[PDB]
Amino acid sequence: FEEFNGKPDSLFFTDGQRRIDFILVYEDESKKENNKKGTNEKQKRKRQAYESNLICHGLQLEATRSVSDDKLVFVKVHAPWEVLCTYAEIMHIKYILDRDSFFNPATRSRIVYFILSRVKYQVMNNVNKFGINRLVSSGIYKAAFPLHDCRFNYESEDISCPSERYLLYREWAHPRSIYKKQPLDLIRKYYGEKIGIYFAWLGYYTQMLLLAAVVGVACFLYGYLDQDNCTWSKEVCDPDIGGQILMCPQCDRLCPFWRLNITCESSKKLCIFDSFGTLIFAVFMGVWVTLFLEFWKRRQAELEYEWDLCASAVFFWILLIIASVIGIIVYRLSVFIVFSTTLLTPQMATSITASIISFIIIMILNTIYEKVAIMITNFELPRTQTDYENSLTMKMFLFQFVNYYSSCFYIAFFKGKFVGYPGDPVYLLGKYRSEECDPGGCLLELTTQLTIIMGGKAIWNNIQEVLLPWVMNLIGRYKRVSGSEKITPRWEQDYHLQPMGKLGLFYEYLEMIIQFGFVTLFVASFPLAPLLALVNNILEIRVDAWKLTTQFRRMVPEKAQDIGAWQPIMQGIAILAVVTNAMIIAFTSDMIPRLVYYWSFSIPPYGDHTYYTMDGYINNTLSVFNITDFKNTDKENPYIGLGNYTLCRYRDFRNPPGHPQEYKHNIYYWHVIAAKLAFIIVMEHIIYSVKFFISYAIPDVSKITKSKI
Amino acid sequence: PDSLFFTDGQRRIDFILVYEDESKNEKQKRKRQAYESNLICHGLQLEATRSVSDDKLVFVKVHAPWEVLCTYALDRDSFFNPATRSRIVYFILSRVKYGINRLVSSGIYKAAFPLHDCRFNYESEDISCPSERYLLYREWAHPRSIYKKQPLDLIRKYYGEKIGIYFAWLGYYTQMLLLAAVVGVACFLYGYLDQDNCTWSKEVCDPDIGGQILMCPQCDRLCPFWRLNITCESSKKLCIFDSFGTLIFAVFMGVWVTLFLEFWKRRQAELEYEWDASAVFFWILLIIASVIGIIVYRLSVFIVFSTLTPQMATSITASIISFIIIMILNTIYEKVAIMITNFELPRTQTDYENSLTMKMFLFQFVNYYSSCFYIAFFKGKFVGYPGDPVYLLGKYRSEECDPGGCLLELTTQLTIIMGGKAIWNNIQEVLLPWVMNLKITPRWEQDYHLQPMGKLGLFYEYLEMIIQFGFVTLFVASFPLAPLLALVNNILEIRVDAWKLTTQFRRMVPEKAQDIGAWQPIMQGIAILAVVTNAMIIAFTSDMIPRLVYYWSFSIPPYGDHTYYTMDGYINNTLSVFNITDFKNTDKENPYIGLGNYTLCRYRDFRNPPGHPQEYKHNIYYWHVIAAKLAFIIVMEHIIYSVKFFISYAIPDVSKITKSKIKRE
Ligand SMILES: O=C(Nc1ccc([N+](=O)[O-])cc1Cl)c1cc(Cl)ccc1O
Ligand SMILES: *[C@@H]1O[C@H](CO)[C@@H](O)[C@H](O)[C@H]1NC(C)=O
Ligand SMILES: *[C@@H]1O[C@H](CO)[C@@H](O)[C@H](O)[C@H]1NC(C)=O
Ligand SMILES: *[C@@H]1O[C@H](CO)[C@@H](O)[C@H](O)[C@H]1NC(C)=O
Ligand SMILES: [Ca+2]
Ligand SMILES: [Ca+2]
Ligand SMILES: [Ca+2]
Repeated sequence: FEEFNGKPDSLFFTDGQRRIDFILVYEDESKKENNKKGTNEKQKRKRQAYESNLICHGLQLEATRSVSDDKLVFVKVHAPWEVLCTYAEIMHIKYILDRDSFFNPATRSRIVYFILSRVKYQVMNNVNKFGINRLVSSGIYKAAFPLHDCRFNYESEDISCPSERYLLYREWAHPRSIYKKQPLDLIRKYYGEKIGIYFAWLGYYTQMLLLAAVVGVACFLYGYLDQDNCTWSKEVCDPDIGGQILMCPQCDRLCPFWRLNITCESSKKLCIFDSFGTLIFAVFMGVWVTLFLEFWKRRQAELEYEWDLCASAVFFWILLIIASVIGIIVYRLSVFIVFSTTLLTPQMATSITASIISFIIIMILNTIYEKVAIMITNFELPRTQTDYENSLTMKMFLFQFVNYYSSCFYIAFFKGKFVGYPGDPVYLLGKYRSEECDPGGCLLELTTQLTIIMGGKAIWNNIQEVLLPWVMNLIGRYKRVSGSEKITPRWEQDYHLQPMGKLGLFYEYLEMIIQFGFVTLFVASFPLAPLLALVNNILEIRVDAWKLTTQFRRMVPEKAQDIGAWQPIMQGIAILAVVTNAMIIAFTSDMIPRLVYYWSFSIPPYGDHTYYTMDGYINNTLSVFNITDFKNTDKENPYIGLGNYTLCRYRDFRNPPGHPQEYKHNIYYWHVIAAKLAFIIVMEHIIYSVKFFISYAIPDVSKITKSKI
Repeated sequence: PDSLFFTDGQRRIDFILVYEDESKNEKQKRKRQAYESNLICHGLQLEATRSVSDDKLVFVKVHAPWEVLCTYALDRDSFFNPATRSRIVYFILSRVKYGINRLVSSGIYKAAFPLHDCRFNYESEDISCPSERYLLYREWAHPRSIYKKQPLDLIRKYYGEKIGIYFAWLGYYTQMLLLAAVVGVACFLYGYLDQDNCTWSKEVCDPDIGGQILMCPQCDRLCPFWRLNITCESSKKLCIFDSFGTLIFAVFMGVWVTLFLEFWKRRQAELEYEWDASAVFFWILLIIASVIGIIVYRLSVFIVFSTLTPQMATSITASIISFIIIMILNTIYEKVAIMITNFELPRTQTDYENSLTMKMFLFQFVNYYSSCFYIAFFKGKFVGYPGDPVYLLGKYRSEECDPGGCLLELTTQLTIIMGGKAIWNNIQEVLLPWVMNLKITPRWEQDYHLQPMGKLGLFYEYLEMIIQFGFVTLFVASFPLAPLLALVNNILEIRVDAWKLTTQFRRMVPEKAQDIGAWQPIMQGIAILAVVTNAMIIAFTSDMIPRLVYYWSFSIPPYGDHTYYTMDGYINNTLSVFNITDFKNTDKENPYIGLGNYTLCRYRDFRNPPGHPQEYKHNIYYWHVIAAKLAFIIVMEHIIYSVKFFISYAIPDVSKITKSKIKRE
C-alpha cells in the first residue's frame, strides 16, 4: 500500500529509517481468475491470516505495486528493537554503537526467517499447518528473500551504505584477483557460516593440493629425466630385439601377426609413468591424506572459536549395482565401435576417442542418476530435513562414485587379467572374447581414461556453472522487451535473480568430493592429478564466488561448524585409497615382474648374466604358443590359411610347447604373484601404521586455542 | 560394645585417625598437636579412645555435623548414603593442608580409613543396622552363592561406582565368554569326531608310509635318522586343533569381538544416561625384556631336551620352567616400571596412573607373549637345506619343527601359561583357607588391625583381566578351548575378588568414572592386532594351506597321478629329498658320514630334489603355497574388517529407547 519513492538503491522503507529485512511477493488478486474461485479465495484468506499474525507478533509491513507489471506486489518486513532482542535472548544468540553495528543484516535476516517459519496462519479440522515452504508450495507466495546491499558492478548510491557486494566483486570474485587470499571474514559477515566454511575448506584443500602437486611434479620430473636407463623400452624399440619378437594376435580374425616394435612410444610413456617415483608418490600420498585430514580438523577448530524400510535400501543398493553393470558395458561397447570404425599414433587416437565417448556417456548419465536418487529418497519419509539431506548425500555419493570409478576399476583390475592362452581362449558366456592389454599393460590406458575424465568433468561443470544462471537471466530479461529502460528499485530486480534452490552447496561439495576421489584413489598411475586439482580449484573458487554474487539471490544465513556428512566419506575414501593404490601397483603395473627378473631371474641359476642386470627381460619373460596346438573343434579356420609364420608370443607366464606341463603357470608366475601379494600386505601395514602414528602424535587441536585459555 | 556411633550419642562415624603416643623426638608430638588443633578449629568434631590392646596406640575418631557438611557441599541421615558422606568427608580432609597422605607417610598418622557396617561372618548386634555387609557377603561373596546374580545396585551403594562398573564389566565379559566357549567346544568336538577321516595322520601311523620315510637328523650331530611313524600319535592329536573348525572359530571370534565391543558400549551408555625424552629408554627396556624372554625359553627347552611320553613330557616341563621364570621376571618388571614412571614426576595422579598402566601393560605383553610369538613365527621358518644350514649368529643353530608343525606344542605352551598363572595367582591371593578348611574390641580397632589395598589393587585386577583377554583373543586359532578356560576363571574370579574385598581389605572411598578407564583403547588395539595375528598363525604355523594346495592342484594328472581330487600321497609327495654325499658345500665336518648303508633322507621343506638343475632350491610347490598363504591373509583381513565396519555402522549404538525418552522429556 505504498508507491516507489524514487531512490533506486534504497535499502529502507519510504520513511528512510526502518531497514528492510525480507521481501514477501505475491500475485495480485485482481487478476483474471480461472478454474475455481474457491482456491483463489482460500489462498487469499490464508495470506491475510498470515500477515495479520505476523503484524500481531510485532513486525511492520509495507507493500507497493510493481513498476512494470500491474500484478506483482511486494510486501516488506521490519523488526524493531524489542522483538529482535527478545528473539535473540530466546535462541541463545551468542560496546554497542547502533543498529548497523552489533546486529549485522545477516543475523537480522536469520531472526526474521525464524519468526516467519515459526508462525502459524490457519488451523482446520483440528490440524496445525505452519512452515513457509507450505505457502510457496501451495502457490500463496511466489518467493521470499532478503536484499543485497547494491549492484555487484557499480557502487551503492547511498553514502552511508558500505556496499559490501562491490568489495566482494572487486577483491574476492572476478578473475582479476586470481591470486589474492579471499577475505573469509567478509564472506562470513555477508553470506553466513555455511558459505565461509565451504570457502575456507576449498582454500585449505587447494593449498594441500599445491603441496601434493609439487611433490608429484618432482616425481614426474625424476621419471622423465631418467629415460635412457629404462632398458626394457630400449629393447622394445630396438629392431633387433623388439622387432624380432612376433607378438600373437589378440582378437580372433581381425588381428594379424604383429611385432613388438610398434609400441615404442607407449613403452617410453610407460617408462615415464611406471618408475619408482610413482611408488614414492603413492607412499607420500598415503601420509598426505592423513596430514590433510588432521590439519583440516585443526582448522575446523580455529574456525569454531574464531567464529562461534530396508526395501528402499536393498532397492537403491541394487540401483547402484545395475548402474555399475551398465557403465562397464557402455565403456566396452564404445571401445569396440571406435575400433571397428578405425580405418598422433592410431593407438593413442583410438584410446583418446574411446575415453571421450565414455566421458560423454557418463556426463549424460549423471543427471539421470541424480533424478533417480531424488525419486528414491522422496519415496522414503525423512524424519527431518537433516536426515533427508544426509540420505541424499549417501545415495548420490555412491551413484557418482560407481559412475567414473567403475569406469576406471575395470581397466585396473578386470582388463586382461583373466584371459587364457590362445589355445583355450576364455569366453564369458559365448563369443564374448576377453580383450587383453599390450606387453606394456593397461597402466597408460587407465592414466588416459583418468585424465580425460577429470578434465572433461572440470570443464563441463565450470561451463555449466557460469552459463545456466546467465542464460536464465538473459531469457527472463528477454521476456520483458517492453522499452521500460528506467530506474527501478532493488527488490523487483532481485526477484529476477535465480532462487538458489534449497540444496545449496550440495553440488559443489559433491564435485569436490569426486575430485578428491580421483586425486587420492588412482594416484599410483597418474602423479600429475594433484596439479589438475590445483588448477581446477583455483578456477573454482572464483567461479563459485562469481555465480553466487551475481546470478543468485541472497541465501538466508544458516550456520554450521562442520562441512556436513561428507567428512565420513572423506575418511572412507582415505581408507580405501591405500588398498586401491596397493592393488594398482601390484597388478596394473609391471614393476613387480621387473624387480623379480632383476633380482632372481637375471642370474646363472635362471638367467645367463654373471651379475644382476635388467637386460633380457622382454625376451626371457614373454611366452611361446605353437600355432598347431589350437584346441576346440569349432572355428578351426580363423587364420590357419596364412601360414606366414608358425610361433606367436603372448603376455603371460606359461610353460612353452613340449615340457611335461604344456601351458601351465610356471615358477616365474608364482614368484611374481607371491611378490605382488607380499608388496600389497607390506605397503598396507606400513602405511596404516604410519597413519596411526601421525594421527596419534598430532594433538588434533590448535595450539593457540589452548594457549588463549 | 561394638558400637558404630559415639558412646551414648547420636552421630555416625566416617573416618578414624590413629596415632602412636610419644610416651612409648618431640617433633612428632608437636606435629600431632598442631594437626589436631588445626583440625578441631577447622570445625570438625573429634574424640580420642585408647586402644584396648595397647595403651600407647591411642585411636582418635571424627564425625560430620550436618550443618558443616551441607555448607561445604523421611529421615535426615537417609537422604545421603553413608558412602556419599564418607566421600564428602574425604574430600574435605584432602582440601586441608597441615594432605592426609603426607601426614600418613611422615608418621603423623598411622592410618586413615572409614569403617564397615558390621562383621561379615555374623549379623550386626544392633537391630537398627541394615547389616548390608552380612547380606552382601552371604549372597554375593561366599562361594555357596556362585550361581546367583550380581546385585550391582547394592554393590555400588555400599562401595562406589568404580567397584560396580568393574564388576559389571567382569560379569558381561563372562556372559559373552559363555557364547565364545560354547562355540569353541562345538568346533573342538566337530574336529574330534573326524579323527577316522584324517587321512594324513592315518598315513603317518601306517608303517608302509610313515616307517619307510627316513627323516634326516632334525637336531645337530645327535638325533640320527628318525623314521616318521613314531610321531603319528602326535599327528592324531594335532589333527583336532588344525581342522577347518579352527578356521570357522577364528572367523566367528572376529565378529564376536565386534559384538563384545559394541554391546559393551551400549552398556556404558545406558549406565551413564541412567545415572548422573626418556621414552627411547623405556623402549630399549622393552626390547631387552622380549629378547630375555625368548632366550630363557630357548635355554629351558635346550636343557630339558639334553637329558609319546618323552617329547610331551619335555614340552610340558619346558612350559613350566618358562612360566616360572616369567612369573619371577614379572616382579622385576613391575618394580622397574614403577621406578621409571616415578622418575618422570607427573603433576597429578590420573596422568601417573595412565603412564604406569601403559608401560605395565607393554611389559606384561612382551613378557607373556614373546615366547608364543617366537614359537609361532620365528621357529623353524628360515632354516635352509641340511647341506647349508643357517647360522645367523654363529654356532647358534635355529631349531625346526616336526612335519606336522609346532602348533600343538604352541597350544601346550598357551594352556600351561594360562592355567598355571591363574591357579597360582588365585591361591596366592586367597584360596589357601578354603582348601585348608576342607576378646571383644571396637570396630575401629578391628579395621586398624586390617591392611589396605595400596592404591593399585584395581589396576592389578584390570591388568590380569586384560592379559587373559589377550590370551583368549590373540591365539584363538591355535587353542579354541581358551574361552572355556576364561569362562571358568572369571566365574571363580568374581567370587574370589568379592570375598577378598569384603573380608581382607579395608573400606575404600567411593569414586565415579564415566568409563572403565584407559583400557578400552587397549581392547581395540588388541582386536586389531588379533585379527592379523590369527591370520598369520593360520597361514604359517598351521599346514592347512599346503595340504589344501596339494588337494586342489597336485592330486591331478598334470602334477600327480590320482584320477580325482584327494589327499592320498600328500606326505610322500610333499617331503623333499637330500643326498648325503652333499653333506656340506662348506667342505667341513659332517655328521651324516657312515651310519650304515643309508645314502639319502627326507626333510620338511619344499625344495627341489638332488639331480634337478636347480637342486636344493625352492620349487614351484613352495611358491604356490606362499601365494596361497598371502592371498588367504589378504582375503581374511579384508573380509573381517569389512564385516566389522558393517556391523558397527548397522548397530545404532542405542536401545531405541533414548529417542522415546527425548520425545517424552
Ligand atoms: O596427460 C598426458 N600427458 C601430459 C599431461 C600434462 C603435461 N604437462 O606438462 O602439463 C605433460 C604431459 Cl606429457 C598423457 C600421457 C600419456 Cl603417456 C598418454 C596420454 C596423455 O594424454
Ligand atoms: C614304525 O615302523 C617300523 C617299521 O616299519 C616299526 O617296526 C615301528 O614299530 C613303527 N612304529 C610304531 C610306533 O609302531
Ligand atoms: C614316494 O616319493 C618318492 C620320491 O621319488 C618316489 O620314488 C616313490 O615312488 C613314492 N612312493 C611310492 C609308493 O611310489
Ligand atoms: C649323491 O651324490 C653323489 C655324487 O657323486 C652320487 O654319486 C650319488 O649317487 C648321489 N646319491 C644318490 C642316491 O643318487
Ligand atoms: Ca567445477
Ligand atoms: Ca584377582
Ligand atoms: Ca555402531
